[PDB]
Amino acid sequence: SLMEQILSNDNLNRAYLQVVRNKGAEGVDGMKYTELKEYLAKNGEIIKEQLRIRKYKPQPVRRVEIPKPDGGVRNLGVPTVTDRFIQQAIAQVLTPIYEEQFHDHSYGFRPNRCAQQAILTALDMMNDGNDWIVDIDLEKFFDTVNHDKLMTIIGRTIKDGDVISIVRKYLVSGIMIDDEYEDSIVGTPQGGNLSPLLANIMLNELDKEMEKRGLNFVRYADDCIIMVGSEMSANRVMRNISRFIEEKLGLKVNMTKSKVDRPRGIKYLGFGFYYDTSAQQFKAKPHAK
Amino acid sequence: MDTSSLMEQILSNDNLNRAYLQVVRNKGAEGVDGMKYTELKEYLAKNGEIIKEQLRIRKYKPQPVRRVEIPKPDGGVRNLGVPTVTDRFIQQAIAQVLTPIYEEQFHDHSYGFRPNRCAQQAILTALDMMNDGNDWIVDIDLEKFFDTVNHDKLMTIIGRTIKDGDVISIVRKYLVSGIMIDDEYEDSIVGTPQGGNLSPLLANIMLNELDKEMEKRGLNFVRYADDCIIMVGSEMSANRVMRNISRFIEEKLGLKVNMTKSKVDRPRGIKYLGFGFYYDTSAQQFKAKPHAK
Ligand SMILES: [K+]
Ligand SMILES: [K+]
Repeated sequence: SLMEQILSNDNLNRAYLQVVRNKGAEGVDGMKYTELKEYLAKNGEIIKEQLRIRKYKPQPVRRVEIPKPDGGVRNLGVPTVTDRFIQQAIAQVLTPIYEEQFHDHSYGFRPNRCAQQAILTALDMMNDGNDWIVDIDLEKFFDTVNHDKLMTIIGRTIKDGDVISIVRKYLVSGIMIDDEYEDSIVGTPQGGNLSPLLANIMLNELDKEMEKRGLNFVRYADDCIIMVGSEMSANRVMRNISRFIEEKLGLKVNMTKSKVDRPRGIKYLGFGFYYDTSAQQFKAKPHAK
Repeated sequence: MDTSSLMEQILSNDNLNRAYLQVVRNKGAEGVDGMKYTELKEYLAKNGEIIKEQLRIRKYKPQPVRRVEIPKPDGGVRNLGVPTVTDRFIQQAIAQVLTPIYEEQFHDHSYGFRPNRCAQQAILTALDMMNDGNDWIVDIDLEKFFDTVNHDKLMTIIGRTIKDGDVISIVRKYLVSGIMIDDEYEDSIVGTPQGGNLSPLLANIMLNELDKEMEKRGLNFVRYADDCIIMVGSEMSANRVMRNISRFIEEKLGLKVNMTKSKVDRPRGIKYLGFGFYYDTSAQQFKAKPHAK
């Protein structure tokens, strides 16, 4: 089934070209993206054999700390360029499968989708009267997700045990989500060939629960806002959805950072919101950083 | 639909109800007649059939747009041309029929004022081009489209597809009325533009001629309304593209290049759709983020 699709010459050549295009910092092995071509010419068949027999061992991600202007630090986990290549090859096959399942109001790390589309959808909801915002803050997905629960969800769709095996090994390696979009940055995420898709597979369960409740929401990776018509309803939604996230998905809601507010109080994907009194419409613009 | 008999599609109950709903959803400031968007429904109950019949015989008279000055969030003033709500309604009714026709003609690297497209998509496509080595940027600055477009040239282009003379007639009257493009995207703003039910589509119909020419020449570009950047691999090639494409825009489309603001530059010198570009030292890549305003 899927492993041979992932390892096909066609898919691997596409993954190689993408990873070279994406460049990026070296992982723990010190290998630069400019060395991948020659490395694969020598070792590509060995690597394919190891993957086929479940003996390929991903390298741990390299932890990189980047200063944020507000005095915080952004954490990045950089896979080796070989692992970015394999992750890309996996994602190229898994992405079309899951695109058929995903909700139209999920916008993070998906083909032809971006943060601005989430903003515009949320604005339309706000301007329809749903201007009480439920802003649920989750602890970092890959710091808190239970690997068994995630792999079980993935297993509902993906029956190839060889693919299951290697995806689990990448979770263990420390793959994570580059959150630079929170600073309004646009561009290729570092270390994100596969981890954002895996987060979306899990969080698609939240999308389905919110759709079952008839809620108006947008989501970008693990950052969701829900648009509601009244404070009382927003408080109920906050309580019910936070309970679902913790009990069903096994994720962790930071209740202190989560809040109900009006749009002026919301910071989302680098944007803030304001009421344009000429247009008589909420609009959005980059918030101060 | 039949492109020779579109006026009755524009005036159909279904199309007009949709246009009414969208104009009310867009809200907006009043035009020169002082009519609020909440007053449109009662006005159309009395005058809707009158307006339809006037349009059928080319006797409907658009009102001039209202010049409205509003603050920009970060300082300074934005000038808008606000049609009356009746004219926003008719403009929307026309655009609802013309948009699906032209969406099938448009280039995938045109992103301004189109359904499900946005500025960030143009930025992402441009970054991919820059990171593939095309980091000499041709930045042609055009004077405001509706201040400079030749009405006959624009109607000629539209008439290649739209054969309904009654639709041609009303679109031309809307040009004279002063419809324009809300430029708040230049300030990184996301939201409903004012006065833009029809004007941005008309600009895209014209500028689609430029897109086809650039594609014929194999150029890497993105465009958002009348703001286009072209990604080239060398300074020499950029200067050549600048010369050739500026000539095409002025000679074939009749638009106006601003000499002093057009330039060839590297990504760090480009301001586009509210974004600047920078070289991320860790990623060894160009990325974008909002520029200082
Ligand atoms: K949130
Ligand atoms: K330009």
